[PDB]
Amino acid sequence: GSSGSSGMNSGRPETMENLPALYTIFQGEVAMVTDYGAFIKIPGCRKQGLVHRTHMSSCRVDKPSEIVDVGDKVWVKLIGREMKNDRIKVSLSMKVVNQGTGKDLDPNNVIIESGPSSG
Repeated sequence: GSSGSSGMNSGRPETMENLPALYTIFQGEVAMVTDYGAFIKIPGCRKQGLVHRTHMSSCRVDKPSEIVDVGDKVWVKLIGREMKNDRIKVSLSMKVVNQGTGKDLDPNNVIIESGPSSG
């Protein structure tokens, strides 16, 4: 059989570190829709993340306010989480996460990084 530990710490309280880990995949619902992205609510958290229009959809995005709507549940993956004593910023992506199963589509996490490219 496979030798290895499964779990030692069961159940977790509500601490400042409620948000998911980096590059973590989860299912959330849209709470706000903007022409520059949409806000998603994470299950078992305190803060919400924003999904830029560029990430809202891989292909060209002209009207992100038509792609999603408050009440719709979709799969998102954390691309960048920053917590400051002055403010907390959370960035989520969808163009790198499926909508039928929620499986990771970009296990590389290179696109999320502002890199050089053609056209």
